[PDB]
Amino acid sequence: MGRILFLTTFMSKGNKVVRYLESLHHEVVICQEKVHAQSANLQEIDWIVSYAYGYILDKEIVSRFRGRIINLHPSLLPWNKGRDPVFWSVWDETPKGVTIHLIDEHVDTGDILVQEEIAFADEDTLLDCYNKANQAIEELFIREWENIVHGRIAPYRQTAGGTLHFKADRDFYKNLNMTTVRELLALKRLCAEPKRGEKPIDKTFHQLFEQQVEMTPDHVAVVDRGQSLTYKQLNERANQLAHHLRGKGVKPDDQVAIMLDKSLDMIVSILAVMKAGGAYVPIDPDYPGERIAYMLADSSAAILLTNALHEEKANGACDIIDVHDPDSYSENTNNLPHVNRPDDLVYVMYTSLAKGVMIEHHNLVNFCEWYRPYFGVTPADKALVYSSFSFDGSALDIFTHLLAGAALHIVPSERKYDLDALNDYCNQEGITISYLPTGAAEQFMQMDNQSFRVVITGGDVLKKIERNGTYKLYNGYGPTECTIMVTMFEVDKPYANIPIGKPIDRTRILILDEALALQPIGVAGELFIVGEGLGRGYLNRPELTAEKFIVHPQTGERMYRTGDRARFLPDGNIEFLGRLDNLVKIRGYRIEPGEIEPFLMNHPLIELTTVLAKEQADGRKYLVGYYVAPEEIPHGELREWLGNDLPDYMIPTYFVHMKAFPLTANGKVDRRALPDVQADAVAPTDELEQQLAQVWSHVLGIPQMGIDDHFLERGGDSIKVMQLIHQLKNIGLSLRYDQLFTHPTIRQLKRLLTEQAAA
Repeated sequence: MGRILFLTTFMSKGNKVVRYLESLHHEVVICQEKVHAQSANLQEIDWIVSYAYGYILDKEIVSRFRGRIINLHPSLLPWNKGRDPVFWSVWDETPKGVTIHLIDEHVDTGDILVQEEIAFADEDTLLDCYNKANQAIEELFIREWENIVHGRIAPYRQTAGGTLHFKADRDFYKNLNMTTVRELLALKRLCAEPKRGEKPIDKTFHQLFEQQVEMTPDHVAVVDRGQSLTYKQLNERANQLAHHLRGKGVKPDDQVAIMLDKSLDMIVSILAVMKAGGAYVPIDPDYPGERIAYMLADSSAAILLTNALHEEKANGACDIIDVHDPDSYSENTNNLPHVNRPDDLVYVMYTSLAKGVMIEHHNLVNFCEWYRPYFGVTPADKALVYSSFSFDGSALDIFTHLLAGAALHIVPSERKYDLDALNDYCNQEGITISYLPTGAAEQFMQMDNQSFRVVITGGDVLKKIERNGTYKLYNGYGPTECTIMVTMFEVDKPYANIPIGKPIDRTRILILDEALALQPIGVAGELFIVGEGLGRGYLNRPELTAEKFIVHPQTGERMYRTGDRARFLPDGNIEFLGRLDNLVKIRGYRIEPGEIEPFLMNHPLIELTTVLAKEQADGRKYLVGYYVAPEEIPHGELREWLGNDLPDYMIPTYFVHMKAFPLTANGKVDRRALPDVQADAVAPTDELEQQLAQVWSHVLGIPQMGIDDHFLERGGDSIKVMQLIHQLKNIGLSLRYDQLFTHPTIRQLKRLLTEQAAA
């Protein structure tokens, strides 16, 4: 009848389309590369049919063949023009369908021959969508082809609007497409960009404070022992001092060092530094003289607010303002003229090699403003200033409760470590809410308390949730870099791994793979913080800042690299599991012991596990799983147990039973005191996985296939997982595409295949 050029780079040469056309006695030339006018394929060609063709036709060709170039595009064509139409159809939540259409000079903007709505299920995977759509448009082709050849169809222009995507746009999401529609959209709801309508934070802290002074001026602000300052009193005093400070040349972004013990003077000083226009640098006087000299040196601070007591610890490093000298205090009690922007520094705190972290006003403001309503903080509340001067926990303590008009209580040294006496003080003063570091918290749970409405903990891994009090318990999480905590969770029931929860106002958290691409929900990956909490970075360490605070390759958003491992739960709450990915690997494999410990722990008989890597004295390391238990558990059983969730190379080669773990006084178990193991010290075991080793080797092109070896750390991909299953189905037993992403190693796949057809 007539000669047909079939243009495709993705679809096979055995398509239903091609075969139907041949069934009609058409000679079908198949071309998967870009052609020019001179090309031999273009000789004697009546109709050109393009299906998932990766190239653009030269305008010459499109004009000479005008009216006769048909394209099959799996989407409501106005929608999802360009690359990956089905994927973007699911992600952007556009209308669904398939369109057969004329080709014009632009990308899928030609007039529509025949169009048909399609529907996807919540439980279908993205691959399912892809295939169903291809199927539907092929069937559509077959139905309407005759009415296309006889030109008896009216092509109508496309509806205005629609969307266009390019080749690179799907990069960020390259891992998602074995994911389900439901799961994908959930990942969208969690991780996608913030909704329109928002505006930058326009306030500085001392603004919100002074406002809160005017609203509640007579109410107590901060209490130390018996003595108190009302919000008006505190504000006035801090204003006097601040007038003196700004009078000494303190400007926006200027560092001002404060070295004092927990007191009213400390609050006075912090607020004074703020009001005078600077950022404050907290120095604990109980630090070694060395770290003190260093904090003073690294800091550009020219002024030091301090006691006559701790004066000399400075060694004359800077100008000293004594908080006990009346001359340090101006007569003026009025608010100073505002010189500040929310992007000015509010404080610099050091972490420990010790880095000075620069936090801005809008960071703090975001945190306070999320804190007050979330915990329902009213002036009825009373809070503890517990955490050290130089930790961000102090920032939470002071600032979150000042702006809600609450009452700060200073903790004295004696009460601080005696949690029994501090409990007593809390019950006598009726302290409603506070933040205790993990382990301090756990201890307070022992003390019978009826003073707290809410306690908040984080900074170390919470494990004990049992408590004598009637109060709600919260586990939060967040680096000093992103201004205190970027997540919070309400602990309702016990957990083996207590989740860290959901993000706060104006902060998103992204679970990423090593390549900085999104992970599907439930799949572990590094935790990246995006949003309002991200600070300015480390002081005088611009390269280190450049390493930690990154500009996303695909996205271009400023994000923080925590170095923490974490994953999303189905209910959205974030779960913490380890750090970097280091300490040591094993046998050529990147391994985290932390990743293994929980899978070990849910074994009904063991209550505590830690796993370590030890040296064979050959220079490299092997894996030892340490477990506390009633009695020794047989190695085979543990190997199988871990084997159900983990890849074999993660399964430790050793498993020590102990009746009890040795403990350091501070922290839980000591590693140095822990026993050590030793050994002088793989191909497919059975012939089933040895026969699928062949199909792996043939899909991806590897010489040798191991039992532990992954499918995806070799560069397996959507196409190759498919090629795997498609090829295996007709030379062997079929598999499901989910099974391969859940059980991606060789022997895991084997465990399936063996327990699959046999049951």
